[PDB]
Amino acid sequence: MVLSEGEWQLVLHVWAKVEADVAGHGQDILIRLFKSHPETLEKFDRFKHLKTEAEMKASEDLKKHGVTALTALGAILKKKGHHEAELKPLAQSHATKHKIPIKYLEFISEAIIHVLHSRHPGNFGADAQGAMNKALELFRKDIAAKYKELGYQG
Ligand code: HEM
Repeated sequence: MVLSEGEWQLVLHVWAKVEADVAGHGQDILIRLFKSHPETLEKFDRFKHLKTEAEMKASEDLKKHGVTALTALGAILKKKGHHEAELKPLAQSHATKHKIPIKYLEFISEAIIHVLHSRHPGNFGADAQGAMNKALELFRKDIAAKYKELGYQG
């Protein structure tokens, strides 16, 4: 798929807001993910033991990782589709070392879209949400093709 420049602008306009507080957005997103789809939490051996949302909130490690994850996503979105180099090391660790099914990357995409909608309603109307969704579908499609080249999905 190919996003137009107008779609990329909408995606990079709300991302610039996210970057004013990367650690807070990373927290919100991972928690949303773990509350919604608790099975995803089992993939994290470092966090697995967290029992409540108050425990998740207070985990410094969880917050640091959310910054790591968002920063990597942010560097991929700023490429505007030319992200093959960035995608390689990420598809290799998630498919071979962590073992994250595509289905889970759909669950976090939903969590990202939920959180941006809540925090940024003015910069995340229907057209901007459709453009972010398009950018994440692209990301998933490219990641899934890489998984297949690496021997993991399908
Ligand atoms: C927006 C998509 C995602 C991005 C950009 C992302 C990015 C990253 C980055 C940059 C790291 C550290 C370096 C490495 O291990 O590759 C990481 C580690 C990890 N990721 Fe992701 N990830 C994504 C989705 C997920 C999902 C959906 C799951 C699981 C349900 C997952 C599970 C993990 C685990 C288990 C680690 C290791 C955590 C620790 O260090 O122990 N990731 N991810």
